[PDB]
Amino acid sequence: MAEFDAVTAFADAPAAVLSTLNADGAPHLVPVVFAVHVPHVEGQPARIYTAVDAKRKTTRNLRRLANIDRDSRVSLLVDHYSDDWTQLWWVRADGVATTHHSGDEVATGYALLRAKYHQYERVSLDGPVISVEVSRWASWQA
Amino acid sequence: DAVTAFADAPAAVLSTLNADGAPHLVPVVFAVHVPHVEGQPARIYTAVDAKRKTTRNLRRLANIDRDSRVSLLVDHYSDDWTQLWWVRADGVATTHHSGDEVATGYALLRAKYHQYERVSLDGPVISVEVSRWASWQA
Ligand SMILES: C[C@H](OP(=O)(O)OC[C@@H](O)[C@@H](O)[C@@H](O)Cn1c2nc(=O)[nH]c(=O)c-2cc2ccc(O)cc21)C(=O)N[C@@H](CCC(=O)N[C@@H](CCC(=O)O)C(=O)O)C(=O)O
Ligand code: NA
Repeated sequence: MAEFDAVTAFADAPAAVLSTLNADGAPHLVPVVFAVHVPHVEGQPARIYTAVDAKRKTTRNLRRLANIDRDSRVSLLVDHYSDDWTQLWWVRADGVATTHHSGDEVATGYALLRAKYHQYERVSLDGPVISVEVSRWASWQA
Repeated sequence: DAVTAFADAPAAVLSTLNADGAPHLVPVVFAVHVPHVEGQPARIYTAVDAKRKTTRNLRRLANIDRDSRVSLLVDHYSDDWTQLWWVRADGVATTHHSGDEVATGYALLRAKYHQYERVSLDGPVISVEVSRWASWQA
Protein backbone atom coordinates (compact mmCIF):
# COMPACT_ATOMS: atom_id res chain seq x y z
CA MET A 1 0.00 0.00 0.00
CA ALA A 2 1.28 3.42 -0.98
CA GLU A 3 0.89 6.45 1.36
CA PHE A 4 -2.41 7.73 0.16
CA ASP A 5 -5.93 6.58 0.79
CA ALA A 6 -6.09 3.84 -1.79
CA VAL A 7 -9.72 2.77 -1.24
CA THR A 8 -11.00 6.38 -1.60
CA ALA A 9 -8.82 7.01 -4.64
CA PHE A 10 -10.12 3.78 -6.30
CA ALA A 11 -13.73 4.62 -5.27
CA ASP A 12 -13.62 8.14 -6.71
CA ALA A 13 -12.23 7.11 -10.09
CA PRO A 14 -14.78 6.71 -12.94
CA ALA A 15 -13.49 3.57 -14.71
CA ALA A 16 -11.59 0.41 -13.80
CA VAL A 17 -10.40 -2.68 -15.66
CA LEU A 18 -11.96 -5.99 -14.57
CA SER A 19 -10.02 -9.22 -15.03
CA THR A 20 -11.74 -12.59 -15.06
CA LEU A 21 -10.53 -16.13 -16.05
CA ASN A 22 -11.61 -17.87 -19.20
CA ALA A 23 -12.73 -21.51 -19.01
CA ASP A 24 -9.25 -22.63 -19.78
CA GLY A 25 -7.82 -20.38 -17.03
CA ALA A 26 -6.44 -17.64 -19.38
CA PRO A 27 -6.94 -14.02 -18.39
CA HIS A 28 -9.65 -11.83 -19.88
CA LEU A 29 -10.14 -8.06 -19.52
CA VAL A 30 -13.09 -5.70 -19.86
CA PRO A 31 -13.53 -2.11 -18.73
CA VAL A 32 -16.21 -1.26 -16.19
CA VAL A 33 -17.83 1.64 -14.34
CA PHE A 34 -18.43 0.72 -10.76
CA ALA A 35 -19.16 1.74 -7.28
CA VAL A 36 -17.41 0.81 -4.04
CA HIS A 37 -19.35 0.11 -0.87
CA VAL A 38 -17.07 0.74 2.13
CA PRO A 39 -17.52 -1.54 5.12
CA HIS A 40 -20.02 -0.66 7.91
CA VAL A 41 -17.96 -2.50 10.56
CA GLU A 42 -14.17 -2.41 10.91
CA GLY A 43 -12.67 -5.74 9.69
CA GLN A 44 -15.48 -6.27 7.11
CA PRO A 45 -14.64 -6.27 3.40
CA ALA A 46 -15.40 -3.60 0.87
CA ARG A 47 -17.64 -4.65 -2.00
CA ILE A 48 -17.55 -3.39 -5.52
CA TYR A 49 -20.67 -3.22 -7.76
CA THR A 50 -20.97 -3.06 -11.58
CA ALA A 51 -24.09 -3.56 -13.67
CA VAL A 52 -24.34 -5.31 -17.02
CA ASP A 53 -26.30 -3.36 -19.67
CA ALA A 54 -29.11 -5.63 -20.95
CA LYS A 55 -31.49 -5.44 -23.92
CA ARG A 56 -34.89 -7.08 -23.53
CA LYS A 57 -34.42 -10.81 -24.05
CA THR A 58 -35.79 -14.32 -23.49
CA THR A 59 -35.26 -15.61 -19.95
CA ARG A 60 -33.16 -18.59 -21.05
CA ASN A 61 -31.72 -17.92 -24.51
CA LEU A 62 -28.81 -15.48 -24.80
CA ARG A 63 -25.44 -16.68 -23.49
CA ARG A 64 -22.28 -15.04 -22.13
CA LEU A 65 -18.92 -16.36 -23.33
CA ALA A 66 -16.60 -15.43 -20.45
CA ASN A 67 -16.93 -17.04 -17.04
CA ILE A 68 -17.22 -15.67 -13.48
CA ASP A 69 -19.86 -18.08 -12.66
CA ARG A 70 -17.34 -20.93 -13.39
CA ASP A 71 -14.34 -19.21 -11.76
CA SER A 72 -15.29 -16.41 -9.35
CA ARG A 73 -11.79 -14.92 -8.86
CA VAL A 74 -11.42 -11.41 -10.20
CA SER A 75 -9.13 -8.41 -10.00
CA LEU A 76 -9.92 -4.75 -10.67
CA LEU A 77 -7.45 -2.00 -11.38
CA VAL A 78 -7.81 1.75 -11.39
CA ASP A 79 -4.84 3.60 -12.96
CA HIS A 80 -4.34 7.32 -12.96
CA TYR A 81 -2.28 7.91 -16.02
CA SER A 82 -0.79 11.26 -16.93
CA ASP A 83 1.78 12.19 -19.61
CA ASP A 84 3.55 13.68 -16.63
CA TRP A 85 4.94 10.53 -15.12
CA THR A 86 5.47 12.17 -11.73
CA GLN A 87 1.64 12.05 -11.34
CA LEU A 88 1.11 8.29 -11.87
CA TRP A 89 -0.65 6.14 -9.31
CA TRP A 90 -2.76 2.94 -9.26
CA VAL A 91 -4.96 0.84 -6.97
CA ARG A 92 -5.80 -2.82 -7.38
CA ALA A 93 -8.52 -4.78 -5.65
CA ASP A 94 -8.58 -8.56 -5.70
CA GLY A 95 -11.63 -10.58 -4.79
CA VAL A 96 -14.51 -12.92 -5.54
CA ALA A 97 -17.36 -11.96 -7.88
CA THR A 98 -20.98 -13.02 -7.62
CA THR A 99 -23.58 -12.31 -10.34
CA HIS A 100 -27.11 -11.36 -9.11
CA HIS A 101 -30.31 -11.27 -11.18
CA SER A 102 -32.59 -10.12 -8.39
CA GLY A 103 -32.50 -9.42 -4.66
CA ASP A 104 -30.62 -7.01 -2.38
CA GLU A 105 -27.49 -6.89 -4.42
CA VAL A 106 -29.14 -5.74 -7.58
CA ALA A 107 -30.95 -2.95 -5.67
CA THR A 108 -27.81 -1.93 -3.83
CA GLY A 109 -25.66 -1.94 -6.96
CA TYR A 110 -28.16 0.15 -8.98
CA ALA A 111 -28.55 2.63 -6.10
CA LEU A 112 -24.81 3.06 -5.62
CA LEU A 113 -24.15 3.41 -9.37
CA ARG A 114 -26.90 6.04 -9.69
CA ALA A 115 -25.43 7.95 -6.78
CA LYS A 116 -21.98 8.03 -8.44
CA TYR A 117 -22.69 8.49 -12.16
CA HIS A 118 -24.85 11.39 -13.42
CA GLN A 119 -25.01 9.53 -16.74
CA TYR A 120 -27.46 7.01 -15.30
CA GLU A 121 -30.13 9.72 -15.34
CA ARG A 122 -30.49 8.98 -19.07
CA VAL A 123 -29.11 5.41 -19.35
CA SER A 124 -31.36 2.67 -17.90
CA LEU A 125 -30.32 0.01 -15.34
CA ASP A 126 -32.02 -3.18 -16.23
CA GLY A 127 -29.35 -5.88 -16.25
CA PRO A 128 -27.77 -8.17 -13.72
CA VAL A 129 -25.27 -6.80 -11.09
CA ILE A 130 -21.85 -8.22 -10.29
CA SER A 131 -20.81 -7.87 -6.66
CA VAL A 132 -17.12 -8.34 -5.82
CA GLU A 133 -16.07 -9.09 -2.30
CA VAL A 134 -12.59 -7.59 -1.84
CA SER A 135 -10.02 -9.71 -0.14
CA ARG A 136 -6.84 -7.74 -0.95
CA TRP A 137 -5.97 -4.12 -1.82
CA ALA A 138 -2.72 -2.95 -3.33
CA SER A 139 -1.50 0.49 -4.43
CA TRP A 140 1.45 2.39 -5.80
CA GLN A 141 2.47 5.97 -6.52
CA ALA A 142 5.30 7.57 -8.49
CA ASP B 1 -8.98 0.48 -36.74
CA ALA B 2 -8.73 -1.29 -33.39
CA VAL B 3 -5.05 -2.18 -33.73
CA THR B 4 -3.93 1.36 -34.55
CA ALA B 5 -6.13 2.80 -31.73
CA PHE B 6 -4.54 0.39 -29.26
CA ALA B 7 -1.04 1.13 -30.54
CA ASP B 8 -1.49 4.91 -30.28
CA ALA B 9 -2.87 4.87 -26.71
CA PRO B 10 -0.55 5.93 -23.96
CA ALA B 11 -1.36 3.21 -21.43
CA ALA B 12 -2.74 -0.27 -21.10
CA VAL B 13 -3.51 -2.75 -18.32
CA LEU B 14 -1.63 -6.03 -18.35
CA SER B 15 -3.12 -9.22 -16.93
CA THR B 16 -0.99 -12.24 -15.97
CA LEU B 17 -1.73 -15.28 -13.80
CA ASN B 18 -0.44 -15.68 -10.31
CA ALA B 19 1.02 -19.02 -9.17
CA ASP B 20 -2.36 -20.00 -7.83
CA GLY B 21 -4.11 -19.20 -11.06
CA ALA B 22 -5.68 -15.91 -10.00
CA PRO B 23 -5.56 -12.81 -12.14
CA HIS B 24 -2.89 -10.17 -11.56
CA LEU B 25 -3.16 -6.61 -13.00
CA VAL B 26 -0.55 -3.82 -13.46
CA PRO B 27 -0.65 -0.75 -15.75
CA VAL B 28 1.97 -0.48 -18.53
CA VAL B 29 3.24 1.91 -21.16
CA PHE B 30 3.94 -0.10 -24.33
CA ALA B 31 4.78 -0.02 -28.02
CA VAL B 32 3.13 -2.20 -30.73
CA HIS B 33 5.08 -3.40 -33.79
CA VAL B 34 2.82 -4.80 -36.54
CA PRO B 35 5.14 -6.68 -38.90
CA HIS B 36 4.71 -5.95 -42.52
CA VAL B 37 4.78 -9.73 -43.09
CA GLU B 38 1.75 -11.86 -43.79
CA GLY B 39 0.77 -14.20 -40.88
CA GLN B 40 3.14 -12.59 -38.29
CA PRO B 41 1.34 -11.68 -35.05
CA ALA B 42 1.48 -8.18 -33.79
CA ARG B 43 4.07 -7.76 -31.04
CA ILE B 44 3.62 -5.61 -27.91
CA TYR B 45 6.66 -4.52 -25.91
CA THR B 46 6.86 -3.15 -22.37
CA ALA B 47 9.78 -2.67 -20.05
CA VAL B 48 10.80 -2.60 -16.40
CA ASP B 49 11.65 1.10 -16.35
CA ALA B 50 12.76 3.82 -13.91
CA LYS B 51 9.34 4.47 -12.38
CA ARG B 52 9.69 4.01 -8.68
CA LYS B 53 10.05 0.39 -7.60
CA THR B 54 11.67 -1.71 -4.88
CA THR B 55 12.94 -4.47 -7.16
CA ARG B 56 13.36 -5.29 -10.86
CA ASN B 57 12.03 -8.81 -10.12
CA LEU B 58 8.42 -7.78 -10.39
CA ARG B 59 5.55 -10.18 -9.84
CA ARG B 60 4.31 -9.95 -13.42
CA LEU B 61 7.69 -11.34 -14.72
CA ALA B 62 7.57 -14.39 -12.41
CA ASN B 63 4.00 -14.94 -13.53
CA ILE B 64 4.90 -14.81 -17.24
CA ASP B 65 7.81 -17.18 -16.76
CA ARG B 66 5.37 -19.61 -15.09
CA ASP B 67 2.47 -19.23 -17.53
CA SER B 68 2.85 -17.22 -20.70
CA ARG B 69 -0.81 -16.43 -21.24
CA VAL B 70 -1.67 -12.76 -20.92
CA SER B 71 -4.17 -10.16 -21.89
CA LEU B 72 -3.78 -6.42 -22.30
CA LEU B 73 -6.51 -3.81 -22.51
CA VAL B 74 -6.66 -0.31 -23.79
CA ASP B 75 -9.68 1.61 -22.63
CA HIS B 76 -10.76 4.91 -23.85
CA TYR B 77 -12.94 6.43 -21.17
CA SER B 78 -14.96 9.61 -21.27
CA ASP B 79 -17.63 11.36 -19.18
CA ASP B 80 -19.45 11.43 -22.49
CA TRP B 81 -20.42 7.80 -22.81
CA THR B 82 -20.81 8.19 -26.57
CA GLN B 83 -17.03 8.49 -26.84
CA LEU B 84 -16.22 5.10 -25.08
CA TRP B 85 -14.23 2.39 -26.83
CA TRP B 86 -11.79 -0.36 -25.88
CA VAL B 87 -9.43 -2.79 -27.54
CA ARG B 88 -8.12 -6.02 -25.99
CA ALA B 89 -5.12 -8.08 -27.09
CA ASP B 90 -4.81 -11.68 -25.80
CA GLY B 91 -1.54 -13.46 -26.32
CA VAL B 92 1.64 -15.16 -25.30
CA ALA B 93 4.26 -13.22 -23.32
CA THR B 94 8.01 -13.87 -23.00
CA THR B 95 10.37 -12.08 -20.59
CA HIS B 96 13.79 -11.01 -21.87
CA HIS B 97 16.74 -10.30 -19.59
CA SER B 98 19.24 -9.98 -22.38
CA GLY B 99 19.48 -10.09 -26.12
CA ASP B 100 17.83 -8.67 -29.23
CA GLU B 101 14.32 -8.32 -27.87
CA VAL B 102 15.59 -6.01 -25.07
CA ALA B 103 17.04 -3.54 -27.53
CA THR B 104 14.08 -3.88 -29.85
CA GLY B 105 11.66 -3.07 -26.99
CA TYR B 106 13.71 -0.10 -25.69
CA ALA B 107 13.88 1.31 -29.19
CA LEU B 108 10.19 1.03 -29.87
CA LEU B 109 9.32 2.48 -26.46
CA ARG B 110 11.55 5.53 -27.03
CA ALA B 111 10.09 6.06 -30.50
CA LYS B 112 6.61 6.36 -28.95
CA TYR B 113 7.21 8.17 -25.58
CA HIS B 114 9.18 11.41 -25.53
CA GLN B 115 9.30 10.84 -21.78
CA TYR B 116 11.83 8.04 -22.26
CA GLU B 117 14.23 10.16 -24.38
CA ARG B 118 16.52 10.91 -21.42
CA VAL B 119 15.83 7.82 -19.29
CA SER B 120 18.40 5.03 -19.02
CA LEU B 121 16.47 1.75 -19.40
CA ASP B 122 18.16 -1.38 -18.11
CA GLY B 123 15.41 -3.62 -16.78
CA PRO B 124 13.89 -6.67 -18.53
CA VAL B 125 11.55 -6.37 -21.50
CA ILE B 126 8.35 -8.31 -21.99
CA SER B 127 7.34 -9.12 -25.58
CA VAL B 128 3.78 -10.30 -26.35
CA GLU B 129 2.68 -12.05 -29.49
CA VAL B 130 -1.03 -11.35 -29.98
CA SER B 131 -3.17 -14.35 -30.76
CA ARG B 132 -6.48 -12.52 -30.74
CA TRP B 133 -7.74 -8.95 -30.99
CA ALA B 134 -11.12 -7.81 -29.67
CA SER B 135 -12.74 -4.37 -29.74
CA TRP B 136 -15.93 -2.42 -29.07
CA GLN B 137 -16.96 1.19 -29.60
CA ALA B 138 -20.03 3.04 -28.34
C1 LIG C 1 7.47 -6.00 -5.42
C2 LIG C 1 6.91 -5.16 -6.52
O1 LIG C 1 6.42 -3.93 -6.10
P1 LIG C 1 6.94 -2.48 -6.49
O2 LIG C 1 8.45 -2.44 -6.57
O3 LIG C 1 6.20 -1.54 -5.59
O4 LIG C 1 6.34 -2.35 -7.97
C3 LIG C 1 5.94 -1.05 -8.47
C4 LIG C 1 5.72 -1.17 -9.96
O5 LIG C 1 4.47 -1.86 -10.15
C5 LIG C 1 5.69 0.25 -10.58
O6 LIG C 1 7.03 0.77 -10.73
C6 LIG C 1 4.96 0.29 -11.94
O7 LIG C 1 3.57 0.00 -11.75
C7 LIG C 1 5.06 1.64 -12.54
N1 LIG C 1 4.61 1.73 -13.91
C8 LIG C 1 5.43 1.14 -14.84
N2 LIG C 1 6.58 0.57 -14.41
C9 LIG C 1 7.35 0.00 -15.37
O8 LIG C 1 8.42 -0.52 -14.93
N3 LIG C 1 7.02 -0.05 -16.69
C10 LIG C 1 5.93 0.52 -17.20
O9 LIG C 1 5.55 0.45 -18.40
C11 LIG C 1 5.07 1.21 -16.23
C12 LIG C 1 3.89 1.84 -16.59
C13 LIG C 1 3.04 2.41 -15.66
C14 LIG C 1 1.90 3.11 -16.04
C15 LIG C 1 0.99 3.63 -15.08
C16 LIG C 1 1.36 3.56 -13.74
O10 LIG C 1 0.44 4.06 -12.85
C17 LIG C 1 2.51 2.90 -13.35
C18 LIG C 1 3.39 2.32 -14.25
C19 LIG C 1 6.15 -5.87 -7.58
O11 LIG C 1 6.34 -7.08 -7.66
N4 LIG C 1 5.23 -5.15 -8.17
C20 LIG C 1 4.19 -5.69 -9.01
C21 LIG C 1 2.90 -4.97 -8.66
C22 LIG C 1 2.53 -5.09 -7.17
C23 LIG C 1 2.31 -6.48 -6.73
O12 LIG C 1 1.71 -7.32 -7.42
N5 LIG C 1 2.72 -6.73 -5.50
C24 LIG C 1 2.37 -7.95 -4.85
C25 LIG C 1 2.96 -8.00 -3.45
C26 LIG C 1 4.48 -7.94 -3.49
C27 LIG C 1 5.02 -9.33 -3.49
O13 LIG C 1 4.85 -10.03 -4.53
O14 LIG C 1 5.59 -9.71 -2.43
C28 LIG C 1 0.85 -8.13 -4.75
O15 LIG C 1 0.10 -7.13 -4.58
O16 LIG C 1 0.48 -9.34 -4.87
C29 LIG C 1 4.53 -5.58 -10.46
O17 LIG C 1 4.82 -4.46 -10.95
O18 LIG C 1 4.39 -6.61 -11.21
NA1 NA D 1 -22.96 1.67 3.56
